[PDB]
This record gives sequence, C-alpha cells and structure tokens, in this order.
Amino acid sequence: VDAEAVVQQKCISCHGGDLTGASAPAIDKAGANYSEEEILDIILNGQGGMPGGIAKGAEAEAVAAWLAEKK
Ligand code: HEC
Repeated sequence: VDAEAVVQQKCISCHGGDLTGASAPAIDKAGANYSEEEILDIILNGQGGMPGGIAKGAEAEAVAAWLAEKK
C-alpha cells in the first residue's frame, strides 16, 4: 500500500496536506522524532484526539516505515 498515498489521504485530514500539523501536530518529521515502531503503534492505536486504527497491517506498516524514511 502506497505509504505516502495513505498518509496523503488518511492523515492529512487532520495533520494537514504537508503534515506540518493543522488540526494535529506536525508529523512530516515524526520519523525524525520517533521510530517506525512508535509511529506504527500510534497509527494502529491513536494519540490524544486521534481516533487511531485509521490504517492497519500493510497500511500502517507502510505508513510507519515511510514516515521513518521521511525524516
Ligand atoms: C484527525 C482525526 C487525525 C487523523 C485522521 C490522524 N491523526 Fe495522527 N494525530 C492526531 C492528533 C490530534 C494527534 C495528537 C494528539 C492531540 O490530540 O493533539 C495525533 C498524533 C499523531 C502522532 C504522534 C504525534 C504527537 O503526539 O506529537 C503520529 C505519529 C500520528 N498522529 C500519525 C498519524 C498518521 C500517519 C495518520 C494516518 C494513518 C494519522 N496520524 C491520522 C489527529 C489525527
């Protein structure tokens, strides 16, 4: 699953187009701040106001890895 496409259609909804942090904090650099493990769990689980489980399996895996790679 195209990680950037996922993020660019599942996360930008709150994080904003560039993931610079609109209705949610900036995660374009979340790969710098946190590791794929952390991010993966957060995608699967949630964070604060984030519903979580927005992406799962290959979706969330691809997301987290790509996010780690975004850094
Ligand atoms: C709006 C309903 C959200 C969607 C859709 C996604 N996220 Fe999110 N995320 C959101 C918020 C508001 C927060 C922080 C808590 C708060 O209430 O302010 C987050 C947090 C994350 C984090 C951690 C960032 C941090 O806590 O500093 C990550 C790594 C993250 N979110 C990733 C992420 C991805 C990749 C999503 C799409 C699969 C996604 N989020 C959707 C709000 C929302």
